[PDB]
Amino acid sequence: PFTADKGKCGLPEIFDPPEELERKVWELARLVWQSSSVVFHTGAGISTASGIPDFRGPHGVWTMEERGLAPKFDTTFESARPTQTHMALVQLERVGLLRFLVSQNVDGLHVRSGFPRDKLAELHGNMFVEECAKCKTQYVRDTVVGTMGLKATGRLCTVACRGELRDTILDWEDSLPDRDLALADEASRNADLSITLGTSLQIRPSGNLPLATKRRGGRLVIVNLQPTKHDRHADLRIHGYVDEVMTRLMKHLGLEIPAWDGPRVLERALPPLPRPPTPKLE
Ligand SMILES: Nc1ncnc2c1ncn2[C@@H]1O[C@H](COP(=O)(O)OP(=O)(O)OC[C@H]2O[C@H](O)[C@H](O)[C@@H]2O)[C@@H](O)[C@H]1O
Ligand SMILES: [Zn+2]
Repeated sequence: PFTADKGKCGLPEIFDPPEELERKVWELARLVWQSSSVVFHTGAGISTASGIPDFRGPHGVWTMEERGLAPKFDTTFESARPTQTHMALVQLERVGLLRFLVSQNVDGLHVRSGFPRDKLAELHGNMFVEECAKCKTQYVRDTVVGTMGLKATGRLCTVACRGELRDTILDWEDSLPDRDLALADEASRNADLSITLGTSLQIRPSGNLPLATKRRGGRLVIVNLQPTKHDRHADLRIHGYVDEVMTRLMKHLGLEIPAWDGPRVLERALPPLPRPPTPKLE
C-alpha cells in the first residue's frame, strides 16, 4: 500500500497542433460513423476540468506525492459538476452511438450526470455507492460514503435485511468487481471501436480492456495529454483536452451537449433517441 507500484507519473504533456487536432477529430468522427459497436473507456483526466486532479498528470495525486507536494482539489466530490465530456457521453448513449462505458473513476460523476448504470462498469467503485454485504443491494447516496477499502459505513440494508453496508472503493489488494469486469470485458471483446479518454492505461486489467477490441480487428483510439501504456497499439492518438476533442466531435456528429439538471441516478437505459443521418464516406 505504502509499497504499491504507482506506475509512471508526471510524463510530459503532448499538444497536437490545431490543424493536426482538427484532422484527427474528423478521423474520429469517420470511425464513429463506420463502427457498429463503440465502447468508451474513461479515467481521471475527464474530471480535471471539474476541479478533480488525476493520479499521474503533472499535478496528479501520485505525481505530487513523488515530489513531496500536495494535490489540490478546486471542488468537493459533492459540488463537482460533470464536464462537457461527461455530458457528451450521456448524449452519445441516448442516440445509440455508445454501446458501453467503462470507467476507472470513483468520482461518481458518470452516475450523477444521469448515465444509465446498466450501460456503465465502475471498475474501481464509486464514492457515493455503498453495497449490502448480505443482499448485494447497492445504494447511491447524495454525499460521499465515508469509508474506503470496502469497510462497513455504519448503515444497515433497508431492503424488505439489516445487512452491513460497505463502501465500494477498491484497495490496492482488492480484486475488481466480477459483475462490472465481466460486462466491461464482454463489451470490449465484442466492440469494433474502443475510445479511451483521460486514462494512462497503466492499471491491469482496467487499462488492458481497450486492447481486447484490437483482436478480430477492432480500432483503438486514445485521447490523452500524456503518453499512455498502449500508445503503440492505437490506430489514432489525440493529444488534447478531452472537453475540446469531445466538443468538436459532437459538432461533427450533429449532436448537442445536453444540460446537466443536477445529480440524478438512472438505473436503466431509456429507449434510443433519433440521430442525424450518416455522411457518405468515400
Ligand atoms: N483535461 C484533460 N484532457 C486530456 N487528458 C487529460 C486531461 N487531464 C488529465 N489528462 C490525462 O489523463 C490521464 C489520467 O491518467 P491517471 O491520472 O493515471 O488516471 P487513470 O484513470 O488512468 O488511473 C487508473 C487508476 O489508477 C489509480 O491508482 C486509480 O485507481 C485510477 O482509477 C493522465 O495521463 C493525464 O495526462
Ligand atoms: Zn441487504
